[PDB]
Amino acid sequence: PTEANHVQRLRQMLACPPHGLLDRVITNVTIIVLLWAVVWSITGSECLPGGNLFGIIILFYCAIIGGKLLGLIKLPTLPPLPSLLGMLLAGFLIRNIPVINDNVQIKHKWSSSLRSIALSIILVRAGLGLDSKALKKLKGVCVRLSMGPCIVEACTSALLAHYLLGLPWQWGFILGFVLGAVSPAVVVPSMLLLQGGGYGVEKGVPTLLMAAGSFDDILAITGFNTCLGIAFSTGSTVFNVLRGVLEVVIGVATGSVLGFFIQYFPSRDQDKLVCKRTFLVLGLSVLAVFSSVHFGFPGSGGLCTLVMAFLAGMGWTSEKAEVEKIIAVAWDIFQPLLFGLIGAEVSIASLRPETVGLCVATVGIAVLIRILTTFLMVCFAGFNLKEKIFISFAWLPKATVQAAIGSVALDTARSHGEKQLEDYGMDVLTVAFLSILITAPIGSLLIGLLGPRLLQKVE
Amino acid sequence: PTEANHVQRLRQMLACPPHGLLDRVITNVTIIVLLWAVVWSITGSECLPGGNLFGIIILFYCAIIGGKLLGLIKLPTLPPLPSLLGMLLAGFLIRNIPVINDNVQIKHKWSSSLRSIALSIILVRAGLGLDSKALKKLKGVCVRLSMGPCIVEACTSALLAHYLLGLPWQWGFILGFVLGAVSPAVVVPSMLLLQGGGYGVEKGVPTLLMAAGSFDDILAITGFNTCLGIAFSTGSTVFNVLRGVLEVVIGVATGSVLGFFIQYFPSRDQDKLVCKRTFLVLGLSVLAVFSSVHFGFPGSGGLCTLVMAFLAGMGWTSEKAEVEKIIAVAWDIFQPLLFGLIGAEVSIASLRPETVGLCVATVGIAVLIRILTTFLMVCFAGFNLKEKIFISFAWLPKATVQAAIGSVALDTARSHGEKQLEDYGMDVLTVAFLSILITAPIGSLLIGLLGPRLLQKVE
Repeated sequence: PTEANHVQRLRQMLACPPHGLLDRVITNVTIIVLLWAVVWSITGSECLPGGNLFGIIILFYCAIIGGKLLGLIKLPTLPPLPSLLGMLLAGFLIRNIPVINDNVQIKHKWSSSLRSIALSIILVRAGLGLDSKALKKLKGVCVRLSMGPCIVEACTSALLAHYLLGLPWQWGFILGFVLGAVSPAVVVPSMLLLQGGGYGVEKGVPTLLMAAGSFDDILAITGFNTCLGIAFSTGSTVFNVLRGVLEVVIGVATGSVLGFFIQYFPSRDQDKLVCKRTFLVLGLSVLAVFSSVHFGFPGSGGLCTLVMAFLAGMGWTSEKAEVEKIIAVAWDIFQPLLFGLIGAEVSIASLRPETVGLCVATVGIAVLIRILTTFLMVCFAGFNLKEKIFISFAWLPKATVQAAIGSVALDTARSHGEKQLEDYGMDVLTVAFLSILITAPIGSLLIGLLGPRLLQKVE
Repeated sequence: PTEANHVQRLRQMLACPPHGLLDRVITNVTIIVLLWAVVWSITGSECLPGGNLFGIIILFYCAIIGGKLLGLIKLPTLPPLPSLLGMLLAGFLIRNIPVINDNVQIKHKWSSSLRSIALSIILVRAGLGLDSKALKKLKGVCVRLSMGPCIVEACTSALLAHYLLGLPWQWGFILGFVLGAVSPAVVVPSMLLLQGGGYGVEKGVPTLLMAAGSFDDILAITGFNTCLGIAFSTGSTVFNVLRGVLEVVIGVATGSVLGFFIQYFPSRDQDKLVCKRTFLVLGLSVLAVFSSVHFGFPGSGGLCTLVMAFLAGMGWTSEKAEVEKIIAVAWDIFQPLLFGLIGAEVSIASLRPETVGLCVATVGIAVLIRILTTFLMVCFAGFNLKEKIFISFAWLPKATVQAAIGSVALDTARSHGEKQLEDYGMDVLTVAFLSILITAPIGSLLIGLLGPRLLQKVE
């Protein structure tokens, strides 16, 4: 009834022409199709509703749109909104409807490469912003944060489904590994926003927190190697452990020599010194990533990337506050494409329409297991209940590696021809896709308010 | 003998360490392989001495290197050097040695697309720098400059080889068209350097000169359509003329509507207004180019591109002096790749090792025919002998379209199966490749000195 009067009042408010912002938004929504038509003239049907690049660009577009609408018109009366949830939900819903997803068939290799490169930006962003002084005294503490809660959560889920879903004693380790991971891609943004809030950085807290997600994935994939070699009987399991350990040692060793120069002698009076260094370190990051992938040790890339980024940042300490701006303005566009690619994977009906409410428990309890074990990791270090519960709230998000190696177990079961392992694989695919959908974004939603609640800020 | 003492003296001069510039050059020569390794990890052997992208990047590298060495250590005691000559000679010499060119097999489609996009930058650079006041009174004069000398040069070569090499009366038009073209890609740089010299711009001369190379190529290709339809008996020749005329009318018509907005209401208080507008107009340029290519009217692209670039520039008149900087810093890298691509086409022995010194005359005389006909185009307009001979020296360079449609006649003769037309095609391929190798760069070499010699500059 009153909606008509409200619309008339809005039309009257727009009668005083806000032609400025209107023209801005019109130009924004009008520019879009430029590169679409460009690459269409380049390749033809590749940019049509039957083409790969068309699907890629429309995925990116619906991803950048879906994120803003999630926090555009409403707020659940206290907080703002986690746009990244909508950014990933876009690709998810595109995947859900196949009768229209049949125009978004993205090249699997290319899509995976995009997913693997998108994380490098958040990696280098984390590496530069680090501070060594506060961490140097807390090294072992952060190691405990990075190791404890995930391993205990993993074995918790392993034994939970060992009892309920019947995992053998030598195979539930796979469920452990697929549960053990971290997604700093959403964490680092929250850490930087709270750094802008100046709350935790009074102890450097946010920089210390996001620096922890380094080796948990490597332990998960090392265990994955050896557990495939044992249960899946794939090759030498002791050599699988060797493979998983060597990818740690090389990733921590080879990353140092880059800082030996870029921290010391990237000569100062170079014209585009910062403008060079930026894409230089991005190239070195993706180089480490994909060279290690080619070698078969993808975990080694992030380690060398992070240590190199921190090393140069220590040398760039003056100018590192300027290279960050280019990385920031670039990083805006690589979030939603990554989130949509992770979302555009599978649908619920293919996993199971039933037994959903009776199988989620093995991960649902593990979520809680991680929380207070994070609290326990701080044995004697000084943090009050507010600080410790804030730390506990931080280590929760896990979305990235669950998508990275989720269905690979079922794929391996198919490739090797093991029907019992194939039912195992459909189940682990189920639990893997469950371990992504809500974990990270609902965990990062709270940070923007728990910062003010538990941390302190200068006047 | 004294070379040893000279080297010892140079070593003594370097004993006082110039470590700054040395480190700069070391970093420069060291950075190179970054993207090579990146795209190698992306595609593998595509970045090896058997891959396409490898050949592309090494072409670009030898092109950027060969240009600087051409003017690095010596000067022919008066002038500086035309780097672009070396930039193109690099690709030429890579093409010449096949036993090593067999690692540089570039995708023909991709290479042609690069050659076609590289010109768009010089196009938009020409469009923005134009001034309408001086040209508005000289419109017909510039039309005469653009039409007269090339047509007379074309029919000159046509009848020359009609007599000497035996061209029929209805077929030498092909030789005319392949002789009638222009290469502003080298001209506009000279015009902008002399504008910086402030010599001709006291009458706006350099801006007026480079604006002439617009329609000569279109007339050449229209005649090409109808002459193929007549001599090569390919389709309706009257419809070939219709095709050649419609590509003029649409290219001059459709380019206006873009300026109707971008000259008037790309709202001022947009954040990246210039940073947007730049790649916006680049996209519109390449869009016109390749959409017209898809339609089959490639000449229409440059027209819409140029009129749109000038229109917005008129509106950007204040800020157009700022968008130019991004286009300038970008244009540095697209020159040498284009020049190498044009160079990497064919070798002399495949055309003819003999009859060279007895067949060049038909174009060698035509070179001179163009010169004084350019002088004659200025019927009554006021320009002294120095100004008129400067104008005559300007219209000379022709390198682009000769490479664009040179061998296409021989290819057509092969496709249609006409052996007499195939010998015709090897001969026109010969004369086409002759009409590129020295024409433009030796013609632009002189401008940097003829400016001071014939033009005037403020104190």
